[PDB]
Amino acid sequence: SNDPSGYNPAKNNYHPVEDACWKPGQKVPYLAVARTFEKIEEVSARLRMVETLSNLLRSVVALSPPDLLPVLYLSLNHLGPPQQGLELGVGDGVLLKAVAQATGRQLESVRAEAAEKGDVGLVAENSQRLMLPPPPLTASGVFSKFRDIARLTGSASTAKKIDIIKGLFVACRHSEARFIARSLSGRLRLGLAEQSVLAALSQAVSLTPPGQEFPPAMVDAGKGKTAEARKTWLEEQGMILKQTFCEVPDLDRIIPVLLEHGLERLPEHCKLSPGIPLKPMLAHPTRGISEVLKRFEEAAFTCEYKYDGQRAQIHALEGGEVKIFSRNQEDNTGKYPDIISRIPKIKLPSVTSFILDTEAVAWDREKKQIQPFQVLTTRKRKEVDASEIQVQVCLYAFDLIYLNGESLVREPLSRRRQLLRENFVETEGEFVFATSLDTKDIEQIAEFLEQSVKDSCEGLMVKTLDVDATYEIAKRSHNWLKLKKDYLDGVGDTLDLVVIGAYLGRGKRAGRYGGFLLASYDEDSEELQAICKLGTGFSDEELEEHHQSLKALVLPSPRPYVRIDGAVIPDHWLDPSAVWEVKCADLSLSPIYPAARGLVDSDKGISLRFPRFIRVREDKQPEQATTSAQVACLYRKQS
DNA sequence: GCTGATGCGTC
DNA sequence: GTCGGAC
DNA sequence: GTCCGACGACGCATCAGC
Ligand SMILES: *OP(=O)(O)OC[C@H]1O[C@@H](n2cnc3c(N)ncnc32)[C@H](O)[C@@H]1O
Ligand SMILES: [Mg+2]
Repeated sequence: SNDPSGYNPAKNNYHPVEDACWKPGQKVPYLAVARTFEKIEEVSARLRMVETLSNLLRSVVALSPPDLLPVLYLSLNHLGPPQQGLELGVGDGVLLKAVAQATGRQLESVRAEAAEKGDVGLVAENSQRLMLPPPPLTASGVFSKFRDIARLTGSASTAKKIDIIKGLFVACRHSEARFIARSLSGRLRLGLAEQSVLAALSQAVSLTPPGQEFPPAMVDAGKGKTAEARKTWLEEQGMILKQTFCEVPDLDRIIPVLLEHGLERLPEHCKLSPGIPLKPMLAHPTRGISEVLKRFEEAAFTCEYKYDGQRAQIHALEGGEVKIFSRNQEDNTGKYPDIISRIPKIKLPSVTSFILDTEAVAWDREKKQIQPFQVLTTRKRKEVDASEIQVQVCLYAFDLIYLNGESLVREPLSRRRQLLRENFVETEGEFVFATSLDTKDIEQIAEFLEQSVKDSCEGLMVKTLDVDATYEIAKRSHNWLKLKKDYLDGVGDTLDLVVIGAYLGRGKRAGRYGGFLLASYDEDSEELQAICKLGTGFSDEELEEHHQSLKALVLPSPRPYVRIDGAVIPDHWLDPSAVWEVKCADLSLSPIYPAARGLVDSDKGISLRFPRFIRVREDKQPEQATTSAQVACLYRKQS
């Protein structure tokens, strides 16, 4: 067969057998994957990306089915099922050390180029071999080497990781090192992620079904259909995969089934079950009540307090075992021994199994009061012993996904909410149903929004009760709406802050500034104090304007009246002059930023939660910026 | 062991 | 988490 | 709307230099 360096999964009339660059039953070469990533990287149309990846996957299914699973994980840049918690434990620092060693270059040269180009991969492949090349990299080989890195732990493990990473680079050719480096830095940058990979996979197994005797008699099913019939058929097949995956987002479970039994029978084998994390329902932001009403204008809906904690998806298995997962399917069971011990107390005796959607919120037992998110994050994370817990939590339950052996994902929220209230028991400061309001009246919603904040919440979640009110993520992942005071114009906490530094952009921001350092004005000491960084809220056009206008203000050394304490040192110091209007959701007590240090806390300054750029204040000099005393005042009225 | 840095998670 | 670009 | 990847604060757990 042809050399993988000429593989072209973007060609017209791609034939899964004739246009593959490996022989049947052979390991998929990693360069075939890298070539597919190149062709994905080169386009902006996502559906073209899907087709290109689909072509590779069709060849994998037709020629080397054992390599489908590693190829898929490589395309997602995942190490495996998220609940198993494999982590590379490799930062850009370590990665740049491996690159500098492999390329025979000095480290600072490598670091400077990586900062300039905003991509470690561009440094790895653009940099006299006394040794003949090692065996070519394979898709399954590379994937297992990533997992080897992830399993290395303990003192001296970074040295062993560098050894593995160097061995990969020495074996790379053409564009492989580019995507090895990008995978290790956690920034594959394809423009193609989970939904595109699902679409490519369902299309692949539909056009080129697995399990065929080789050579496969059916390599492009549905070519003879009308465009509309073909499109409808692929959507239906796509929905089978998506709905299975949202209930069982674990390719270790789905792929063996898919290859052995096929896509049509997949839902019979992979089913939602307690102990298997599933995808949570998400929410779209809204600009105000009017947008909520428009989006739900044909459906009765309920409003619920949006509690400020961490999502906890609680699984009670038949027999008594309890599992708790985060919103990203991480295993949090070892984090909440206290919650596990109180499960028997939240449910009626008749409840044998369930899956609950809850928010875990820090709770002050002496004051009987919700505590801020920053208190909740001080809980320990791994293998916590119940007696050691110092920050108690209260569960605010808002949905019920599974009850007594029966999935409720296809039931309307009216029924799910009714079953939650009927089968579970509230205990103040331990397990409580989310406060809710059923109405369409603007004024009642506005007052309820105001009350939620008074009762220590972020705002409101809005959910339809009967129309399109299911828990089917595959039909719409953002089926709920969120309404926060800081989404409203002319409302929320707005600050005028001084730009004192800029950071070189990465990825989509390469070649300009991707972020900025902002500061408030400390009247008392006559100093500007870093308060937060800022990297969102500007259009691409606005960001070009900033790059041009700020370029003229770059300083070699920091000004003596600018204090940053623990903040990341800017790549470019800027003459303090530009004043920007900046919005945030809350002010936080910061362990690094000096703004307003000593005005609220002896040792801590203040930063901004969810800061975003709004507009330039061309009418403002730096002396007219928000003062540090004003920052302290804003923080204090948060209560 | 001591110290500071930092990867990855939560939002 | 927020946000804007591509479709 | 959907999908994606730029970017934010911040804290536990754990890394290396010494
Ligand atoms: O900001 P966001 O899109 O992540 O908001 C969604 C998150 O909000 C939390 N939350 C708190 N209270 C609720 C209720 N009542 N219903 C749904 N979600 C709620 C969740 O943790 C969710 O991830
Ligand atoms: Mg993880």
